[PDB]
Amino acid sequence: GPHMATGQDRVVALVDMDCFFVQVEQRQNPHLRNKPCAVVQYKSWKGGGIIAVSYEARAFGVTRSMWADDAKKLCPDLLLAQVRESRGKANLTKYREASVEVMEIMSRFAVIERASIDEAYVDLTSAVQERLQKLQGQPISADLLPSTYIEGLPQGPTVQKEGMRKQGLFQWLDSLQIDNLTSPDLQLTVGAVIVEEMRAAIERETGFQCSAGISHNKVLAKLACGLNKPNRQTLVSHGSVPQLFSQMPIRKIRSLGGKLGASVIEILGIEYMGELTQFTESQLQSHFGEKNGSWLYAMCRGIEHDPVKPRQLPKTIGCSKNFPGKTALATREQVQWWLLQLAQELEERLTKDRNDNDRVATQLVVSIRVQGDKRLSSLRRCCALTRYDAHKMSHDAFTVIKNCNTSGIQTEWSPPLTMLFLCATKFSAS
DNA sequence: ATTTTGACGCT
DNA sequence: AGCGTCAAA
Ligand SMILES: [Ca+2]
Ligand SMILES: [Mg+2]
Ligand SMILES: [Mg+2]
Repeated sequence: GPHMATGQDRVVALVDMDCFFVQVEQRQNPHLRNKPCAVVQYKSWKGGGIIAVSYEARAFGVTRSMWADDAKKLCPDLLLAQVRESRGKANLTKYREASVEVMEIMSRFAVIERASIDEAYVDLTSAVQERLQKLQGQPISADLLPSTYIEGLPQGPTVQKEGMRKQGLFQWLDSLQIDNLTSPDLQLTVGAVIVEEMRAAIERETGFQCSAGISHNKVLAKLACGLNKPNRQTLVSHGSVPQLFSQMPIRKIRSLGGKLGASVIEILGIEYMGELTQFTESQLQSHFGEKNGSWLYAMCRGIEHDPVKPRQLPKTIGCSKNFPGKTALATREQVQWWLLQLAQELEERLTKDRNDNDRVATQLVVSIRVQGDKRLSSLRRCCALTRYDAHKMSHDAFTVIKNCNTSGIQTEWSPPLTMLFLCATKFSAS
């Protein structure tokens, strides 16, 4: 009752660029705008592997992970943009730089946590308090929320999408108590106003469109973000949680899309997030561990406390290349040449990072996969990273992995290598 | 033969 | 330290 926390203490947004790599290429090449198009890596094997897909192409059934040749079977007029190749490998520099454009715009509004190349969490609690102070009890106009959906509305006693959006928004604003500066629903509504402003700023200053979720924590903000894409934002209030979760597959909640979610479904014999409410905290801890159990018990009630971390920059800088099937590296020379290619890209990115961000990586992580291993990585070794020098880094990586070569022949490498990975970690201020 | 990434938990 | 999990374009 009066002491039961409700996880309504924060306003958190998650902003996620729509079909990000596609928008980067469409900004660059106007011929691709408003077309079924996709971004692809490589080209020789089955036309290349698709990594990003415009919504026009998605209407034909084109998806990520599809080979371009097969996507062309579904969408004959599909246009393609190729990822840059440098030093024999795909190079994602263009997308990292576009990401920096968006992250720097978002950081003007609030502290952000970079969650991936194209998405960031925003802690809007403080910004909401100031905006509420400026508003001075003034009602919030639907005009301030031109692209916002209120999850769960309209409800109760138009057949077009925008009509429904406005109906729900009208119901929500009609119900709001604007005189209580401490109302969680009001705080979320002001948050959504700020996110409308953030998203307009991103589109104005970059050309890129995005979607966003606004809620009281990161998990609900992420889930909300996905409910109305593209180019829209969704507010998930605390009160919307019971109905939303009553038919929400467990796997749709962030961190439950893999084995743990599968085990929750299998062990408990449930399908939807809301069904978790029927278990005690101790029961959930008994099956999934103390930490997971406490997290699940609160999350199924819409409560999560993971903070928006103040971190705009990635914590590691890595380069990697797979060598599938017959291309697996089977000679020492091959392994050293590709280690050099990776190390040269890594050096270029590390030097840029050091100049821009006043930091230096101090550890080099070397990871390989050997042909015949189910795991993504077969082996991981670290060494000191003391100089931004590609030849030294590639030599050091070879030194830490050379004993993995079973082969009795000095010139040959066995078992052949199907993956190489170099990652600079453990940054210190400089 | 999705590939190339990036964060964080466990022991 | 090294491995595993979950997630992104
Ligand atoms: Ca996205
Ligand atoms: Mg996606
Ligand atoms: Mg994303």
